[PDB]
Amino acid sequence: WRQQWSGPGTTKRFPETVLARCVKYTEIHPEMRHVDCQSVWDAFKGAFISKHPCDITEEDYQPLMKLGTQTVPCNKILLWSRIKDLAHQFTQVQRDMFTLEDTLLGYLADDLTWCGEFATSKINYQSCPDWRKDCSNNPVSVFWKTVSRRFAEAACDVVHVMLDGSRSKIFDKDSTFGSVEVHNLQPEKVQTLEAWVIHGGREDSRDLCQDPTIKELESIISKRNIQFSCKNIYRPDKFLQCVKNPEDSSCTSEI
Ligand SMILES: *[C@H]1O[C@H](COP(=O)(O)OP(=O)(O)OC[C@H]2O[C@@H](n3cnc4c(N)ncnc43)[C@H](O)[C@@H]2O)[C@@H](O)[C@@H]1Cl
Ligand SMILES: [K+]
Repeated sequence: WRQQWSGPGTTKRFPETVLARCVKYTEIHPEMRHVDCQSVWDAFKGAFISKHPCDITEEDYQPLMKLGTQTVPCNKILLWSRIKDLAHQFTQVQRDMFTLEDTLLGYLADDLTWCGEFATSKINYQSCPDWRKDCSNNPVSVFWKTVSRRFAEAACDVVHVMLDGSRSKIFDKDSTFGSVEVHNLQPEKVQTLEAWVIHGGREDSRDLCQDPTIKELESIISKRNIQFSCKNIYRPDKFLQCVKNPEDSSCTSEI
């Protein structure tokens, strides 16, 4: 009966895009220069080619995880939930801190779609499974759960997280951040999780650190024996300007 999936198909020129991103990343990051980008592509394709794209497992991605092993300075991590573009803008100006997309494997996959099919060795450019409409264990969703659990496990000292203060659930306990990332923060390594709650422009300077879902996050973090801190980012434009030039007279010292 199944004639196609509900989601968009594999990114056009996905193979070229993965290989090119690997070459660019290993140029910019001489600490990953040991990587063989063709081997990385072959491991990536091997995770999902010739497999039914609702049957993918974390073990499928183990060859890729091995080749893309990277040590990230554990006290320099910025996590995010539903506000990736501002998190990226932040690490473009605070260049010693890392989101997952600043790691080799996150950089390879960012904003892409991919899948295969059981019958053949071909990449499916026509359609790929949507996580909700078709199946959760799809090539893209399984990749991100695999790599983000390792990223969260590795974080230490003070960990920061950006949250979207415009959403109905500023912290959604069932989001990928709330499931995979929060519950892989290890208390033996992590002292504090500090949330940066980004105002949208319709929160009227309310203190969103008192929001019910932030109180939920505080309780979950407290139960993992980690300290919780929360800061409102009232003006995300001015915040980035001040990260770039900390002496600009528009700067606050709220963060
Ligand atoms: C750990 O959690 C972060 C994302 O958490 P979230 O709360 O924003 O997730 P969600 O909205 O519940 O699910 C989003 C879904 O998107 C996939 N995904 C993650 N990162 C990317 C990038 N960079 N590009 C495209 N798709 C992405 C993933 O399957 C999520 O489940 C996040 O930093 C890691 Cl996953
Ligand atoms: K701790």
